[PDB]
Amino acid sequence: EDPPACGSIVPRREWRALASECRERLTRPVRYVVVSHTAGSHCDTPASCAQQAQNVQSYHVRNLGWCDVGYNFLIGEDGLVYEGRGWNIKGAHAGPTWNPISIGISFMGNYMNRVPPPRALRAAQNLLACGVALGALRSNYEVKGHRDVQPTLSPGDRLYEIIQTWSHYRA
Amino acid sequence: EDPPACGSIVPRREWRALASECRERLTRPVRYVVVSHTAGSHCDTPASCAQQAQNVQSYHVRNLGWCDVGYNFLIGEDGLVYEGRGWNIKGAHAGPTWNPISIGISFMGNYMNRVPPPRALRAAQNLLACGVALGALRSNYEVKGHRDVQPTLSPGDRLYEIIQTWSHYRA
Amino acid sequence: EDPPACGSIVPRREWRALASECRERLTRPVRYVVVSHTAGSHCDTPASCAQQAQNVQSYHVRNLGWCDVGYNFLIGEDGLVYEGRGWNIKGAHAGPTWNPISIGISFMGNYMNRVPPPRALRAAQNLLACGVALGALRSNYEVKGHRDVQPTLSPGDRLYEIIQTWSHYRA
Amino acid sequence: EDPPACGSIVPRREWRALASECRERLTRPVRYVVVSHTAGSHCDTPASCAQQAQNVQSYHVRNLGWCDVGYNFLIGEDGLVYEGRGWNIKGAHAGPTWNPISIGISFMGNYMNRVPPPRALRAAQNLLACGVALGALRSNYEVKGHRDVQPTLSPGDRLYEIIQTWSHYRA
Repeated sequence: EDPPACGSIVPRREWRALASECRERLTRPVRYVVVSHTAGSHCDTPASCAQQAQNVQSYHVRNLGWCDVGYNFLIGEDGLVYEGRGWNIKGAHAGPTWNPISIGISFMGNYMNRVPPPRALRAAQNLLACGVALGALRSNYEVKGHRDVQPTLSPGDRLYEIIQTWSHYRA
Repeated sequence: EDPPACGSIVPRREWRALASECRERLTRPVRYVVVSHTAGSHCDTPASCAQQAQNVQSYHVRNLGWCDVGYNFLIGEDGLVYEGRGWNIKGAHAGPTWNPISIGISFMGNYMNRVPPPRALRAAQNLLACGVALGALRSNYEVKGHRDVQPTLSPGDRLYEIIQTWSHYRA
Repeated sequence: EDPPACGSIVPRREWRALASECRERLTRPVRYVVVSHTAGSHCDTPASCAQQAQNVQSYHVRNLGWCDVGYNFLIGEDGLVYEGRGWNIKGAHAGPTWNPISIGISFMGNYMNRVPPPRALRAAQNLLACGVALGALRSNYEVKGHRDVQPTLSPGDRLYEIIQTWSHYRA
Repeated sequence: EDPPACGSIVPRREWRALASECRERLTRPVRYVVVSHTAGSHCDTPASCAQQAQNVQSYHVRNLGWCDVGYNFLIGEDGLVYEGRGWNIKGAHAGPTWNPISIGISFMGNYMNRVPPPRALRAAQNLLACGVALGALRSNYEVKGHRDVQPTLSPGDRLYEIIQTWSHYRA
């Protein structure tokens, strides 16, 4: 089996992440990717973004009692991918119907009136292409916006427009 | 346009780079990758690193006279790769013996008494692997240290020690 | 609110199918029905027709990597109806435009030089009445030929001839 | 060596095509090429083919109400390449997933039990060289059978067996 030095993700340890108690796997290859946002403080530095991730995982563990941060991955306006649950474990990011079959990634911000910087869309887009290459994702994987699978605004109105334009995007 | 660009590289125009005037082309697949260190000021933020890449090109274009920034790629401590001359255009980073057979990648800063963060060591690593997929780099690519090819202290005592522990590092 | 009862359909489990990974839904009542043929070999027994169904689903999920068999239902020469993606989940049988607004039933076999046996027709025709009886289909639904909506020989010459004589068919 | 380097193609005006109303463009260099086969009747005189290609266009534009013939290029047995949607306009020949990332070439006629003549095959392979040479095709582009991305017999058993021998074919 083949494993291609792919991507650059800030590992848990690095953004100071807690230990995951999360133990439910996803069958490879996941067919869906659901893009969302934290609707909270946005960070533009590697340091402040590490903090932002820590803040999201915290609010998810200490307050929602989830086994870990909800998302499989997080994306910084700093232009970095943040390791959340990962490619192999189940996320708690979008309904029991969708969590067992999708990869949830969410830009750390509020994109109702703002747009994620170009560097962050590249992070995301690559993080994804990786997954395919790594075989975690199907090559014909489908990208959906949070609001396409739950009654919400996530991934924010502006980011949502942006992801419509993606080739792997399915309504 | 697809997705972006493996290695999530920051395009020239994104760091407000003056257009290159370079024409000499590299004969891919390239064999060498010469790691250096700008020798100048170090930045730790996307914004502060675009200003730094823009600064180096300056010295290379306005002052030294070259058609563009020396190195093919610059790596920021912001953990983001900045595209200089890219994968095809010959570099002006490691002399006339080496410039036509290697990718010159420079770390933004003086790595004599400190070392670049993992986030950049990561970014760099990816870049090379992304280079292989692109076919610009022959996968049995050897990685040399600036000081290994031309009398100089670059890429810094403490950076240089790291480079040697790289699987593809040779001398 | 009735109950008709007209589901003389072989359930996925009976023809032992892989689980559908498809989740996209058709709004009911659906207005159009598109008849296609598998173009494949023909089966004339619940035992083979069950095999056939496994195989068709197999060609779509394994070699094409599709969420699940393309059709919503499949007619066999065994005179039975096999449940494809059913009445509610949108199929992948007639392209981007008709898929979201039509049920696609498909005959298992190749009708360029054959007509499906009377019972295959009966199974089909009644299947629709059934779909109108539950309200899946609109009481005044229009029937198209696979080749009528997209370039193909489907549903085969002889069978095409027949469905044009059909009541609900439309130019 | 020298741009055109290639292409002996019958333009539209020549075979009297209708004006293309299509606008959705393709991104070069294109990575994939899907090989199809009209499956209708075959030709073999610049006159019978110029006629042939037109019937086909008519059909896709009239009966299915499209912008312009589905294919990008059609291959006659006269040994000529009839210009379809071209190298830059997205085709309508392989489903939502591959149309915007592939170029569709179709052999005029049905090749299930028969194979196109030496010349037919040269025109097409030549056409592909042409494509790479003009930068319309990624240099190490891949070739897919139609039945390899869509549920179909296209491009016939014999033609398929043949394209499965090519240097650019991928499972």
